[PDB]
Amino acid sequence: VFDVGPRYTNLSYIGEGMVCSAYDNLNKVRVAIKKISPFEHQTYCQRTLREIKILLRFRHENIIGINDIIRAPTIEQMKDVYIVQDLMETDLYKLLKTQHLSNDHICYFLYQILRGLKYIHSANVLHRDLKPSNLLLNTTCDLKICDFGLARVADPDHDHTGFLTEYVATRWYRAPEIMLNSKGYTKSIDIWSVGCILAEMLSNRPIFPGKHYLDQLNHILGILGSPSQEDLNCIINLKARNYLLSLPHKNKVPWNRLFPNADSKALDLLDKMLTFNPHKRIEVEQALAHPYLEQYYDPSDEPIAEAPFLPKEKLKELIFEETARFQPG
Ligand SMILES: Cc1cccc(Nc2nc(Nc3ccc(CC(=O)O)cc3)ncc2C(N)=O)c1
Repeated sequence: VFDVGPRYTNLSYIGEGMVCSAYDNLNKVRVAIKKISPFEHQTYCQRTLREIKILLRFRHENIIGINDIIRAPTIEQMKDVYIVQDLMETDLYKLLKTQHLSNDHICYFLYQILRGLKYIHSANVLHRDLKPSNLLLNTTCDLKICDFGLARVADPDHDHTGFLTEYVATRWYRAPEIMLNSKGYTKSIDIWSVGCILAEMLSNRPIFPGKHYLDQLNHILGILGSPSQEDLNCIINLKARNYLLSLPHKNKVPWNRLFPNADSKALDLLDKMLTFNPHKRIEVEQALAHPYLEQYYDPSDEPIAEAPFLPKEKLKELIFEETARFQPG
């Protein structure tokens, strides 16, 4: 049951709440709708409150926006919530598992990813779950970052934690520091993902397909090779450092080897993005200004945010209030 009033008609399943494609009789165009009703499960409401707030605040060409939201007129009657967004032709995930991207395509995709990330980060926000399935693409290959479900506000000061700390974000694109002593409250956590995403656009397959928590880590050290003495020193947590030391030595696999068909500049940037020590990992602005993206880099055309961005009763009430602007009057 997809009850989205009269304005939106001609429904049809799209993916998995439930996402469908409807025609906007008011905009003479088609759009996508996402049905959400996790209210029962508190462990699924704050994620809806976060994204809505972050997505309405954000305004960027490379970031998906909310064109409209649907819900009951009263908090009592409000059950399901319908978020409406622009309908894209596909995503990086489906494209990677069927198409071969040319160097020019990779360059453009990388640029659009970083351009929007720059805005996200400029608003002191971390995406934390960037990956192909979260990058929508239209027929002309324009890219848009989506799903700020796990996004948070940067909090570098309180990013340290013990060894083997549970993490939600997709395993394959998790930064090595996450399985060691990082809680994921630093902007470098997003650059690492963009990194993994680059490698994937090069060989059409995830770079570090870990099978489990540690498998992700041992899969990373496989290419980068054992972390240097300096990088380890940075790590203070005894449990974490001793694990890296217990591990056998691993040589570094040369990028020009994993992707001999890649572009040297791109590989040079891939190197900066996939750095074991987060503190030395390149920044988004430094990535946009990298020689690889030289034909696109334009700081004046790369907007930044204008300013830095619960019981089972408040979340519903809060979400209800955050969705009022889309109600008549
Ligand atoms: C499958 C799925 C899962 C989660 C969200 C969407 N939603 C969206 N889907 C599209 N087009 C879209 C339609 C189909 C696919 C996969 C395929 O090739 O069949 C990928 C993207 N465009 C925008 C959104 C959006 N704004 O949410 C689609």
